[PDB]
Amino acid sequence: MKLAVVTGQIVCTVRHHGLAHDKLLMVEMIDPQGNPDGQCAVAIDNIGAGTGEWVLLVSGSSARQAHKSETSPVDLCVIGIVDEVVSGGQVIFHKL
Amino acid sequence: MKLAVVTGQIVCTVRHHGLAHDKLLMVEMIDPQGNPDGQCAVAIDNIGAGTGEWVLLVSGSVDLCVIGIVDEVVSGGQVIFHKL
Amino acid sequence: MKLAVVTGQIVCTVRHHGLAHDKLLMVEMIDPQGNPDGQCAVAIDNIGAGTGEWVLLVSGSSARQAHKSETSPVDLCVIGIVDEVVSGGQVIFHKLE
Amino acid sequence: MKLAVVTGQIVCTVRHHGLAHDKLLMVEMIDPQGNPDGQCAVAIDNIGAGTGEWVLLVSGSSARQAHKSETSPVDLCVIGIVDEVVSGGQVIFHKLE
Amino acid sequence: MKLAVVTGQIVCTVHDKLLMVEMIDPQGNPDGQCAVAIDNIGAGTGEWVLLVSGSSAVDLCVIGIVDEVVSGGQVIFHK
Amino acid sequence: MKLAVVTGQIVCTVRHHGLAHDKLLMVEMIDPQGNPDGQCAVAIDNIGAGTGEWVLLVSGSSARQAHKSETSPVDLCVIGIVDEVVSGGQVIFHKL
Repeated sequence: MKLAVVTGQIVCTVRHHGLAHDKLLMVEMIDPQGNPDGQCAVAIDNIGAGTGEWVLLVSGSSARQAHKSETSPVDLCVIGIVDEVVSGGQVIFHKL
Repeated sequence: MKLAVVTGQIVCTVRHHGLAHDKLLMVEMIDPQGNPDGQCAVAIDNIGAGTGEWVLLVSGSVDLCVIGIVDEVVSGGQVIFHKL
Repeated sequence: MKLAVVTGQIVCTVRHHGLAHDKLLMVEMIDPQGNPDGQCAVAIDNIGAGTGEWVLLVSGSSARQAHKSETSPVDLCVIGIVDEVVSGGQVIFHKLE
Repeated sequence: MKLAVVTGQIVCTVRHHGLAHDKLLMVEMIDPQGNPDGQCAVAIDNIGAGTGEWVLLVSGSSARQAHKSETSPVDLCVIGIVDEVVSGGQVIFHKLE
Repeated sequence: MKLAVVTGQIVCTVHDKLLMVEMIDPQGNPDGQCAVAIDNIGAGTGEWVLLVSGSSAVDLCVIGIVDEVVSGGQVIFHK
Repeated sequence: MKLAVVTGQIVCTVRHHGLAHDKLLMVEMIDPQGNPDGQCAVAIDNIGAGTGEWVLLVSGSSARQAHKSETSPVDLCVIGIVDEVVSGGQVIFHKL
């Protein structure tokens, strides 16, 4: 389970049918201080995550299930949309 | 397993139903000396661990999961940690 | 998943059966700058991806499932042909130019 | 498996029921020559490893089996107390120490 | 998956054999990294092979013998 | 499967029953060239390998099966003793 931000989206008209019509998002991992580093990958989305919002990514089989089932052709899937993050009793990130 | 301190939280109202009511926690690992190092991470919690508390982490599944809350730790004959 | 470019292909007349007759493509990863890295690998393709095309790759267990089942002898599979990539609010890649 | 020495204990009043009344042990790994590695961790115990003793540890899914079965959430279990170690024709450790 | 060249064999009498292989870079030359790989296809020494990781049914497993490889519209290898 | 060298032996009088009565030996991961990877560990052995001999190890859930059954508390199991290692007709290693 890792936190990251949505930096964009990929469009693949010809793609694996097991993908249905869910969106393909460009994601970038976030460091402990709430800042985008370099780790960039593509994750499937079905909860309606937009560009600029922070999310929770899952990988491996945990991703396939979190997507649709054990058939899902994915290794990285967004399982949540972060509303906010708190550290030293001080909110570092809020969804505005 | 591994020891960690709860540095923060992550609120997710919208999330996969398979996550249930478990909370998402920002944790920081503890070196064998009893001091939070720098390797941070996200852990899943369904026990109810507060901020500043010490917990026990295990790799499950969603990779880090809290299976206990730490009351105290004893190392080479010394008490390096004890819950207030 | 991760983006990559098709730099070529591989031919194996003698190969594991779980691969069927699918094509074996040479692929090089793409960094966030829209530039191909030096990271290269071979992926199984049954979508019809050609050389020069940008593709989305899945790996590990999910790669097997994407190709067929848990018996598929692969750890990299093309699950889509890329038309455009938008990142940071700007278009970094498009089928045209 | 891996060798390691017990450097202490951990007490958890609120813990996963799977752990049961088992002891939580703080352990440091040992190199192939006797010196305690830098790597460290916590492992569950069911045999009765005391502080300072050398133990053998199992990790992953096997640790679960070792503890009880695939019902427990442990990833590091003690499967034996080291009576003696002999590496390269030399005794680098003996319980009677 | 990844390209490699068979450079040895491991025997264990104490069917499926173990091969000694060396990885190939995207250029066509072995990078120098040597590893073990299970082979049930029947690959011999000197033959280029296709290796797949996490091959259960352990780590490295042969799944194809290579006849040819094309990169930038250039044949870099041919049986 | 990984190659290793038996660099020693461990004795555990008070051990886990599942471990049967098999010997516990020290092994150091090496490449098919003899070069050690620096990684060392202890594996279970029901075959009959001795100090100095090269062996083929198996880890993970496979180790349990290779040992006796699923109820086996092991993660590293020796499956064979290398009789020799050739390379273009040259014997890099030969069993005594």
